Amino acid sequence: MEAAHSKSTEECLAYFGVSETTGLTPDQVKRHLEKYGHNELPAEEGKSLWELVIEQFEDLLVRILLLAACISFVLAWFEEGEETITAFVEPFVILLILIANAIVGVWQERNAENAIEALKEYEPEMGKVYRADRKSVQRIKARDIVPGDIVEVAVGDKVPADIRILSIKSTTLRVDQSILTGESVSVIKHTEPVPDPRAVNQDKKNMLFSGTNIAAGKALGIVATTGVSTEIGKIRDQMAATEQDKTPLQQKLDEFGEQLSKVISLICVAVWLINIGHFNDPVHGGSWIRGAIYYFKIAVALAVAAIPEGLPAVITTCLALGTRRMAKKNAIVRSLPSVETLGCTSVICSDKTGTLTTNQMSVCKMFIIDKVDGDFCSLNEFSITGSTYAPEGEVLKNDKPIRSGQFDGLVELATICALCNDSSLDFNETKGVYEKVGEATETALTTLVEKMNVFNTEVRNLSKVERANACNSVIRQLMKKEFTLEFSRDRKSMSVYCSPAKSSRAAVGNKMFVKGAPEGVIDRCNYVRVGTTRVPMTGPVKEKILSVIKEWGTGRDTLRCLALATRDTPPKREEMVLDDSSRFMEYETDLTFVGVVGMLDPPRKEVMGSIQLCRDAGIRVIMITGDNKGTAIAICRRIGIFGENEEVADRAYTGREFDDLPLAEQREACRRACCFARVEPSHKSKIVEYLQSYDEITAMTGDGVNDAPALKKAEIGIAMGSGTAVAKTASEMVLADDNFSTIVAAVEEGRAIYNNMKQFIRYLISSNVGEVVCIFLTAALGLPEALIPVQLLWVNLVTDGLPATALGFNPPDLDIMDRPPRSPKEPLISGWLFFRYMAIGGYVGAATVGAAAWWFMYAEDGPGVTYHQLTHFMQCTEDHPHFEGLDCEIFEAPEPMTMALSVLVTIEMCNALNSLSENQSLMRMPPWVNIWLLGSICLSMSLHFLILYVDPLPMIFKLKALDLTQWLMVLKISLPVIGLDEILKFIARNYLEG
Ligand SMILES: C/C=C(\C)C(=O)O[C@H]1C(C)=C2[C@H]([C@@H]1OC(=O)CCCCCCC)[C@@](C)(OC(C)=O)C[C@H](OC(=O)CCC)[C@@]1(O)[C@H]2OC(=O)[C@@]1(C)O
Ligand code: ALF
Ligand SMILES: [Mg+2]
Repeated sequence: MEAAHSKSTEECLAYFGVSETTGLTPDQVKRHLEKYGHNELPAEEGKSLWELVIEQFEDLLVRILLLAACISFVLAWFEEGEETITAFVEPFVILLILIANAIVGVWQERNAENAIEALKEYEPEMGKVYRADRKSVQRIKARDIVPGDIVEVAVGDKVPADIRILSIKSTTLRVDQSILTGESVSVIKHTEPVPDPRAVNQDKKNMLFSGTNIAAGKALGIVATTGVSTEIGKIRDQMAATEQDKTPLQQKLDEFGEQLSKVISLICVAVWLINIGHFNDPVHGGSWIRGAIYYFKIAVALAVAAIPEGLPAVITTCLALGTRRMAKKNAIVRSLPSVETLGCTSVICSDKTGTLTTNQMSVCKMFIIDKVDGDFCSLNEFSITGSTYAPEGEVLKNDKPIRSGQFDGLVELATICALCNDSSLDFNETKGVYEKVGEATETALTTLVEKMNVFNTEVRNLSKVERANACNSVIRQLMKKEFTLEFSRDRKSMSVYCSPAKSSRAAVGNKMFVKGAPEGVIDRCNYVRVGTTRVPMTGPVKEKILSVIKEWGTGRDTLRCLALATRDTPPKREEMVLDDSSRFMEYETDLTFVGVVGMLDPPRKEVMGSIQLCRDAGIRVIMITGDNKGTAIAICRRIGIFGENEEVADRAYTGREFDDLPLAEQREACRRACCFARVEPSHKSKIVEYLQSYDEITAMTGDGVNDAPALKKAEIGIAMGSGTAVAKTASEMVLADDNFSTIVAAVEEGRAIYNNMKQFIRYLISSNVGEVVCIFLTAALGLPEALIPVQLLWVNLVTDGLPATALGFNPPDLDIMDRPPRSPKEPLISGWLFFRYMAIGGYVGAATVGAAAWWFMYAEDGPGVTYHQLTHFMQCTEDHPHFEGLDCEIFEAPEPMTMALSVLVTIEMCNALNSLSENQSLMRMPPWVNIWLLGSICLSMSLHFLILYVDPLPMIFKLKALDLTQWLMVLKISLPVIGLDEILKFIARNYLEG
């Protein structure tokens, strides 16, 4: 029964047809269970050991490489016996890496916890229902509960289902709805309808929600909805499925691979319309099976030259290193691809409670009565330092530390805060911090008493355990708490009946201590306390009191104000009915106003500066909280999201106000407003979605269960170290430091990493560009196989795989955080940069094929085969009366292939120096700055010698150890690749933009 909150208790019972006293008949339970199902949250486990492997062979850059891998296995069988020394080497390596990289993508994806499983921890095992089966309450499985069931909940119990409250047995029902609102403050419930059908969870005060727990009291109700039809079920539903998309860099890679799949097929066709003028004369040298060998061996060698293999290993290497760095920075990363993204962040959606604030209620302002003289009334206002529950702070009178014992009004004020209090303070010796025991708004009073110390008790010598309730203990030694009249909705206050320590059972020195809402309490005050004296409550006095209440309860302050009063002449204990709470307000009449305490959940000390750093980095921060709009806007002004005098009429909406807006204006409000309050879990994820509709990478940070739907939907989910398990599992990153400043440092790392990532991406891609131009020449110009795909797999993975990672340690810019966020749709290769790598690509491709022809044309230790008689590389064994030369094995010699590969390696080592910077000369930008790059080139050149020395290495690669003769020509062809790119750099920074 949806919208049961808008209906009466009678209408809800009539909806399911069930008596409140008897409950559902066993037949009704049968029919309802078949209709609504079991009260369960369906578990999810899509990530298996099998499906993850299947996912690996789905990528476009993999299927092409896999397709070429299959072919390679076929074209390796067709081989003679003169060169069978290398039988199946190519099909092995091409499949080895395809598994070596696919086994990595699984190891960094299956290791993830289940947010839903953590969410189901809020599902109670059992539940108490009232069936027609028997009069006594049955304790059944919480899953066997059906809509319409009569359910009883008690204090400490975890709510089993979404319930429309029928009757409250206790005086009040206090409920902790932190999983839906993010606020652990006890919510007072009732059994009256909530007319608004569009009401949010914070408005449904007649509803009990599954997962939430009864903080205090006992009540009966009827089940509205079960399973995923519940509010916690909504949270569950928004955390399933492909929840997360692809990294903006991976989108660029997929864009590259998409065009690559179309151009590779284009080149293979291109080398077909040119090879026509030759079929006019046949040749009994080879049929279709022998004439197609050169057409498919170049089709698979083209993909190897194009696809930048080894890059997933380089990226993974670069990401793993950054994670270790940020872990020292106190940021724990759960998702590697999110590191990259974090940098491109433009908007940061932040939770308020627990994230921006300390989640510890603190009395920051309080005032008593100074002087009352006729129509004049002055107040002694005080301010308190400290943002936690620790007894560590100072009472300030106009920014001056003054003891509270000197003020008699503060003495009795602290007395009420200690006596009229069901909560207490405790020091967790394990965590080493002070924790609360009971209501947070009450522990704030306990902490206040300790801070004040109105009796000047020597507490600097006491331990942290004793310090917790030291000053509070002393106050208990003066007045003995007889009984307490608990809180009630009609009264909006609470009181305690106290008696002087050690006295007769017939004296008359008892007192009462009232605490509650300013409106109700002060109205029941007929007197005013000045220190220890008492004066009657008058007009000007009451106005002066209420004025400061309104100034503290609203505006820049906006604090939860509590009126504190005492009844100096309490009624006789014999004439007071304690079993009836309706008479408690009468007992709290003719009061004496003492003072008012103002409390708040204060922001963390380092938040304001952190947000400013984000603004300087061009990153806006939007608060999305389940708390009220009053405190939300107030905090925003404190931490600098809003100006102290800035108008925010259209820059701050509630979830209710946000839903009233047309869908067009909702989307615009996300770009305008920076504060959203009193929201549901679905609202947070909806705001994130709207921001993502503007092509914006958005970060979400929180600590509660209600944050999880937005933590997942956002690009970067950020959790707090002291946050919930549900929040951590749904986040990509966790702040072990619990500081917002950690996020800023992490973004700085994210930006710095990407710039280095952006470098070797360009470097490896440009490397693969030149390789394709090389293959394009040999297939078109007529030259034999200059480079085989077996060699290229060792170049792009080892030869170029090391300087690539070495470019991951490039020195970041000093203005890395003084520059606005980069565009998500920013191409890595465009403009003049595209012309550079195209010229380099055409250079590298010509430097390899050309060097291969150097062994034939401009040679010295090789044959003098001219350009004309080299095109017919095939017609040498079948054609001699027309073509007379030397040998036929010269075309497949291990010297022109080694000559071309040596050039390729040398250029890349030089191109890596040109990849250290984009538009800066090597003179102004010293290549010896990157120490890790120098040691990488030397290591790369060391393996280039190793593969030419140790005999089992140049065998499978078909290479010959080039002497110091042909090696000198390399420094005349490969070396001047610096100047080519240098000129392009000079023009780019002089005729475009420096
Ligand atoms: C690496 C191998 C190269 C040869 C390749 O095929 O990639 C092309 C192609 C897919 C693009 C091109 C390549 O185009 C060519 O270089 C022409 C090739 C055809 C001539 C045959 C040789 C004689 C990139 C590589 O070339 C530059 C270097 O000039 C740049 C860029 O790529 C990026 O920005 C990388 C994004 C991760 C892309 O234009 C990209 O397509 C677009 O979607 C982008 C935005 O991706
Ligand atoms: F802690 Al919140 F919205 F402020 F979940
Ligand atoms: Mg929170």
